[PDB]
Amino acid sequence: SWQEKINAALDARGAADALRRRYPVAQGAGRWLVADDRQYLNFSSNDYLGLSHHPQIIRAWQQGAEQFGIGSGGSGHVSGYSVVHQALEEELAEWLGYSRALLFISGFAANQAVIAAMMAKEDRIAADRLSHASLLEAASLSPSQLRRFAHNDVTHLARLLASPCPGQQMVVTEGVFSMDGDSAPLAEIQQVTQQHNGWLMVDDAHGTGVIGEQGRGSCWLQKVKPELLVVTFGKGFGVSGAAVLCSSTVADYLLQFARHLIYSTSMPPAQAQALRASLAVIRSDEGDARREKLAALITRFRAGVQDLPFTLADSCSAIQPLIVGDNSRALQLAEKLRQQGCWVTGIRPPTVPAGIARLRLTLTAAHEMQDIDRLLEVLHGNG
Ligand SMILES: Cc1ncc(COP(=O)(O)O)c(CN[C@@H](C)C(=O)CCCCCC(=O)O)c1O
Ligand SMILES: [Mg+2]
Repeated sequence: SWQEKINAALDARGAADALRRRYPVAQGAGRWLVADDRQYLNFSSNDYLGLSHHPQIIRAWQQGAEQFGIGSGGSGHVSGYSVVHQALEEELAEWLGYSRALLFISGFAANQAVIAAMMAKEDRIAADRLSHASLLEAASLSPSQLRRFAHNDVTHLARLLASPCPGQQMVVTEGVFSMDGDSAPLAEIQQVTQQHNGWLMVDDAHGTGVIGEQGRGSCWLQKVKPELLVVTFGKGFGVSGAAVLCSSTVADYLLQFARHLIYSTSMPPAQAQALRASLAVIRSDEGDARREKLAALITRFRAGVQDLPFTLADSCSAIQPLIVGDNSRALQLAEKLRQQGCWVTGIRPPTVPAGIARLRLTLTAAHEMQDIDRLLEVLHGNG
């Protein structure tokens, strides 16, 4: 019965210490975390360039409310398509070298709407095995067939694309992977994708704004233009939302068939003004300064881990993992760090694969070398 169904499931999660509870925070983004009116250095957020508290971004969010009120009033297919929404999309499309952009309320929504609109039961989705849960979930629910290729294995991907297919195939991967921080062999991936008349879909949540010239992300940097690029704004951009970069025809296609775009309220125009300002910083000289400082900090942290008995879970991005060599995967070293002012976190399956529960540390440009020195200090010891 319903409650038995509920209760059992909850019981199974308990049994693996797979149980998640939220902790309420006063501040969760950027240099500092504030919890229980207790300040910690924050190594758990996704605010990679420290824009969540940029004065200009804050101001565009406030002024926009002054100008546009809050709610958009409806769907972009009725009276909810603001000129500010339009401008943001044009600016995004201009920035990344695409003909069109389409705003979504979230990255999760964008990925699922694309995969749902475009894939049919005859089709195939070849996705990296560590692709984000919104992609895999959706490809899973899709009536299309889903095949995963081993992480970054272009050989394997080739084998899956080569397999006789009744319909079309979509390759999907990430620019900067969620949990490991590594990148995908994009030029190599796109060439086998192309060889099989595939289309490539790249999710650059974790690279967008943070690498490449003008922070244009993983695809620009690597000289690849996937037919679909998803960019999401709740990380480096410091806000919320997402967009789908694509051609004019695919764009038109997505406007007809992507329910999340048709049957969902558009974002408040003021949120969109905030995103445009964020884009401005990211493409600005301040944008470069922030990217370079983040790189400086990564270097610093990474060199520091050399004198340490841990996993330098080879990452050049703001994401620096640490697999679990023991931890009521839930916590420690995690707590030790926490008690010492370094707010860190334990990431466990199903989010992570296997005996792979971990410390997913993230650096940001809001941090300072003395913050990193401390996290180094505390991983090393001191008290
Ligand atoms: C690669 C990637 N793509 C898309 C999205 C979704 O975009 P959105 O945030 O705008 O909807 C994210 C989210 N990454 C973050 C938000 C997570 O997936 C958090 C996972 C936390 C796991 C917690 C646990 O395992 O206990 C992302 O990591
Ligand atoms: Mg994620």
